[PDB]
Amino acid sequence: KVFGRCELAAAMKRHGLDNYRGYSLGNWVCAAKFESNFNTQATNRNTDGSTDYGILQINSRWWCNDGRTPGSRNLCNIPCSALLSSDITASVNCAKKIVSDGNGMNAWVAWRNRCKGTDVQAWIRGCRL
Repeated sequence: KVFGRCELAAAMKRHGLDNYRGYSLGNWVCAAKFESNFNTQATNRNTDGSTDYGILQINSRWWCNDGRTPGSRNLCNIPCSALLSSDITASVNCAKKIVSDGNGMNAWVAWRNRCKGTDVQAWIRGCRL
């Protein structure tokens, strides 16, 4: 599924991400934009043998089981395939754990490079939330 911008913002707000750990909704929409371009099916294989899955590009070394990543630890207790769903619930629930893991949103490389320190409120422009 490819979400519209405001569509995703409303879904993220429904799932409690607005101001979660002090990160405004715009931060989360910006992260998704540059991690996956709002595509739930996005996947990216890393050189280290892990893969990043779904709308928030969650990594298979630590967070989900894809059964092909050496030394993996499945800390969200889900198959990585669950992160490729149309429903963002599993991704959001796992993202709440990640953002609490001692690095804030710096866990998402694209957020750090393209969102951090910017006017992220622009990402919810036009949205009726």
